[PDB]
Amino acid sequence: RKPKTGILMLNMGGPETLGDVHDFLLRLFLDRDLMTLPIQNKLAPFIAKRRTPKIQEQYRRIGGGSPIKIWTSKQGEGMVKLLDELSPNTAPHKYYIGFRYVHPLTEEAIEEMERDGLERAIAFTQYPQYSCSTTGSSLNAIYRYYNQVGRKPTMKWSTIDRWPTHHLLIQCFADHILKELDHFPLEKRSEVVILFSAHSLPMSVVNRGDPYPQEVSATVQKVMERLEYCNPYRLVWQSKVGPMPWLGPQTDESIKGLCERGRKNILLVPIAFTSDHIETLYELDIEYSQVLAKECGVENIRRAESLNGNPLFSKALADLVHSHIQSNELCSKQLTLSCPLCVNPVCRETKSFFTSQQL
Amino acid sequence: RKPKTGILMLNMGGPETLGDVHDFLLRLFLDRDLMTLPIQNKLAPFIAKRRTPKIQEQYRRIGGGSPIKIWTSKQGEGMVKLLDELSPNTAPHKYYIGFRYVHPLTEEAIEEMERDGLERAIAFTQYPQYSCSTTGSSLNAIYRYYNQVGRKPTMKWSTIDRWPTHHLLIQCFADHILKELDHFPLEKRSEVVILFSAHSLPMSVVNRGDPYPQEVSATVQKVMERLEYCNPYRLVWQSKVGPMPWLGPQTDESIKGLCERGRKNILLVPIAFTSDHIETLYELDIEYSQVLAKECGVENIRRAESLNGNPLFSKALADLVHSHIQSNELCSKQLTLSCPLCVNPVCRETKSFFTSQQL
Ligand code: HEM
Ligand code: HEM
Ligand SMILES: C[C@H](CCC(=O)O)[C@H]1CC[C@H]2[C@@H]3[C@H](O)C[C@@H]4C[C@H](O)CC[C@]4(C)[C@H]3C[C@H](O)[C@]12C
Ligand SMILES: C[C@H](CCC(=O)O)[C@H]1CC[C@H]2[C@@H]3[C@H](O)C[C@@H]4C[C@H](O)CC[C@]4(C)[C@H]3C[C@H](O)[C@]12C
Ligand SMILES: C[C@H](CCC(=O)O)[C@H]1CC[C@H]2[C@@H]3[C@H](O)C[C@@H]4C[C@H](O)CC[C@]4(C)[C@H]3C[C@H](O)[C@]12C
Ligand SMILES: C[C@H](CCC(=O)O)[C@H]1CC[C@H]2[C@@H]3[C@H](O)C[C@@H]4C[C@H](O)CC[C@]4(C)[C@H]3C[C@H](O)[C@]12C
Ligand code: FES
Ligand code: FES
Repeated sequence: RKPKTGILMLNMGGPETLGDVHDFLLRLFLDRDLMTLPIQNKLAPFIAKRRTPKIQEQYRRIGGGSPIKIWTSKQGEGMVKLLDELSPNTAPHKYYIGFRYVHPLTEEAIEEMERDGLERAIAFTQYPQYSCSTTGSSLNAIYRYYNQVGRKPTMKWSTIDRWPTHHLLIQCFADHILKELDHFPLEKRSEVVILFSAHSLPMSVVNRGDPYPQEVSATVQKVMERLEYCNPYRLVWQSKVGPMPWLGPQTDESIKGLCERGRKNILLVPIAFTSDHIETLYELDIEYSQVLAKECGVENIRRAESLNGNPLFSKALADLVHSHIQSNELCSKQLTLSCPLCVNPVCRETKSFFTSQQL
Repeated sequence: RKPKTGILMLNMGGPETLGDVHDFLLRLFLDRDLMTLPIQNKLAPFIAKRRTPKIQEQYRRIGGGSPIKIWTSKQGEGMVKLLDELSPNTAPHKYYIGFRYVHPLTEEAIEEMERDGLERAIAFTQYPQYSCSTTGSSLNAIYRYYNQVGRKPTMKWSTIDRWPTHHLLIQCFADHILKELDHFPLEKRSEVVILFSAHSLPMSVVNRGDPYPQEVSATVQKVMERLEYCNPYRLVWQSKVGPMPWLGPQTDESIKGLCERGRKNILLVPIAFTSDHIETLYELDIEYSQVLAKECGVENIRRAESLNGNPLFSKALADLVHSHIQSNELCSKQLTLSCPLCVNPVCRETKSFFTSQQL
C-alpha cells in the first residue's frame, strides 16, 4: 500500500565520516536560526574551514564520526512497525530522516515526502526538550522550505515539538542509569553522584527566554522520581566552546570540583541528546584525567549509554506519534508562545504555519 | 500533654513594619551563607543604611510591611491541628517560627525548643525549592547555633529540606492559577500567558551548582501538567539586584517583550515564595504601566494569589511532616551532596550535623 502517513524525524544530524565534517560545520554556522553573525554568508565558510581540523580530531576520538544516521534509521523502522499495529487507520506509516546539517537534509526529506503523495505529515523532533536553537531551527526549516519554493504544502502538517517528560523516555533513562550504576563497586554504588549533563546555551539565548533549561530540568526531576532518589544528583551543562558566558555550572569544572570535594565516583548522564556525541575533557584527555586522579584521587567516572537502539525507546516514539494522532493536535500549546525577547521574525511565521494547517 | 514534637518553620522572615527594615537588611548583608563581602562587618551596616529608604518604600507599596509572620503562624496552627490527629504517636506537636533576619530569629527559636524539652525537632524549610542562599543558610544557622554556643543538641534533629513537587503544593498552585484565570475576560482566557516568576539568583551562584533553578523548573512542570497545559507559559526570574549578571530572562523585561510581541494578557505566578512579597516594576510603577499600555496596548496583567492561608496548603505542610516522620529520614538524599563548587566550609558541617543525628 502507498505510504499514507509520514513521520519526519528531525535532528541536527552529524558527520558520518571525518570527511563530512566541513560541510556539517558550514551548514551549522550558516544557520541564522541557531546563531546570528555579521556578514554570515561570508564569515560562516571561513569559520567552518578553520574549525574543521579541531572537530575532525574530536570525532576521531569517538570512533571517526557520528552514528546518528544508523541509530535514527533503526529507531525509525521500529517506530513504523509498531505504528502500523497501533493506528491501522493511518497506516501504512513511513519515517523520513530530516537532518539540519547533513544528508538527508530537512529540505530533501520534505521534497521526498511530497513526491510520495502522503496524506499526513508529522514533524517529529528528536530533541525531547525544546530549544529555539534545535527544534526551533528544524521547524523553521520546514517553513523556510515552502516559502523558498513559493508553493503550499500538498500534505496536512502537524508537529510533535517537544516531549521532555514522556513516561517511556523517562523509563529508558532510568533503566540506563541503573544499568550503569551496576558497573560501580557495590560498596560504593550508594555514593555515586549522578551528573546529568545537557549541552549548554549561551546566556544571551537563556536570557531571551529559551524554553530548554526549564524542560531539561523537568526531564531530570522525572528521572530521579522514577529512581526514587536513590543517589544524589546535579544538572550541569557542557559548553566550553567560546569566551562569552554560557549557562553553567560547566560539566568539566563540576567534575573537578566534585572530586576536589571528596566525590570520587561520578555517573554522567546524556539527558538531552539521545545519540552518542563528543564527550567531556576528563573522558578524553589523559593528562587531565591523571592530574585529577593524583590531586583529588578520583576513582570512577562513567557515562550512561545513549538511548540508541533500546526497543523501549522505539516504543516511546511510536507511543508519542500515536497519541499525537489520536489527539488531533497541530502542535503543543507551548509552540504558540514565542520567546519573550525573540528577535527572529521567522519564528512567528513557523508558528502560524502549524497552527493554521488544515484539520 | 507537654509538647513532644517540635516543627521549626524556617524562612527568611520580613520586616513587620517599615521601622523593622533597617535591622532586617543589616542581618541579611551580614549573612556569610548568603553572600561574602570584603570587611563585611563594616560594609554590611553601610549597605543596610543606604538601602533602608528604598526598601521601606517598597514595603509601603505593598501595605507597609511583610505579612510573613501572620501567614506562617496561621499555617503553623493549621499544620499542628492536623498532625495531632494524623500522628498520635508523636503528638502533641508544636510549631516554632525561625526567621533568618527578623524576630523570632532562628537562634531564638532553637533556644525555646530546647527549653521546652522536646523529644524530636524537625527543621522544616518553608522554601519548597532548595537554594544554598535560602534553605541552606537557614540550616547552616542551626549548625552555627550549636557550634557558637559550644554545646550539643538536647533534641533529636532531622530536616525536610525541600519539597518542590509535593502533590498538594502543586494542587494549590493549580487552584490559584485557575481562580485568577477566571478574572480575565472569557473571550481572552485562552490567550493568557502564564508567567511563572521566581526570585532570580546571581550567575555566580548558579554556576557554582545551586540546586534552585532545576527544582523551581520541576515545580513549574508539575503545575502545568496538573493544568493539562491549558495555557502557554514561561519560567522567568524577578527582582535581581545590583549590576552583576543574574539568571534571566528578567520578569520585567519579559512582560515588556511579550506585550511588544502581541501578548496582551499575562498572569504572573509566585512559584517560589509562598507568601505575599514585593511585586515587579509593571505592577507597581504607574509610569511604566502607562508607557507599556500606550506603546503596545497591554490589556490585563494579573497576579495569582499567594498560598497565604489556603487550608489545602496547611494540609500540604502536615502531609509533608507526617510522611517525614513515617520515613524516619534525617534529610533528603540531595542534602548529602554539596554544590560542585561550594566554597563555604560550613555547608559540609551542616550536612554531617543532620546525617549523624540520633535516630
Ligand atoms: C544557541 C545555542 C547553541 C549554539 C550556539 C550551539 C553551537 C554549536 C556549534 C558551533 C557546534 C559545532 C562544534 C564546534 O565548533 O565546536 C555545535 C555542535 C553540537 N551541538 Fe550545539 N549549539 C547550541 C545548542 C545546542 C543544544 C541545545 C544541543 C542539544 C540538544 C546541542 C548539541 C550539539 C551537538 C550534539 C553537537 C555536535 C558535536 C557534539 O557532539 O558536541 N547544541 N553546537
Ligand atoms: C544568593 C542569592 C540571593 C541574593 C544575593 C539575595 C539578595 C537579596 C537582597 C540583598 C535582598 C534585600 C533587599 C534589597 O537590598 O534589595 C533580598 C530580598 C529578598 N529575597 Fe533574596 N537573594 C538571593 C536569593 C533569593 C531566593 C532564592 C529567594 C527566594 C526563594 C529570595 C527571596 C527574597 C525575598 C522574598 C526578599 C524580600 C523582598 C521581596 O519580597 O522581594 N532571595 N534578597
Ligand atoms: C563582533 C561579533 C559580535 C557582534 C555582536 O555581538 O553584535 C563577534 C562574534 C563572532 C566573533 C568572531 C569569531 O569568534 C571568530 C574569530 C575569533 C577570533 O578570536 C577573533 C576574530 C573572529 C573573526 C571573531 C571576531 C568578533 O569577535 C566576532 C565577529
Ligand atoms: C565559538 C565560535 C567561534 C569558533 C572559532 O572561531 O573557531 C563563535 C563564533 C560565532 C559565535 C556565536 C555568535 O556570535 C552568536 C551569539 C552571540 C552572543 O553574543 C554569544 C552567543 C553566540 C551563540 C556566539 C557564541 C560563540 O562566540 C560563537 C559560536
Ligand atoms: C569588591 C566587591 C566584590 C568582590 C568580589 O566580587 O570578589 C564589591 C561588592 C559590594 C560592593 C560595594 C557595595 O556595592 C556598596 C558600595 C557601592 C558604591 O557605589 C561603591 C562602594 C561600595 C562599598 C561597593 C564597593 C565594591 O564595588 C564592592 C565591595
Ligand atoms: C545589590 C547590592 C548593593 C546594594 C547597594 O549598594 O545599595 C550588592 C552588594 C553585595 C553584592 C553581592 C556580593 O558582592 C556577593 C556576590 C558577588 C557576585 O559577583 C554577584 C552576586 C553577589 C551575591 C553580589 C550581588 C549584588 O551585587 C550585591 C548584593
Ligand atoms: S528565538 Fe525563541 S521563539 Fe524566536
Ligand atoms: S554553597 Fe551549596 S553546598 Fe555550599
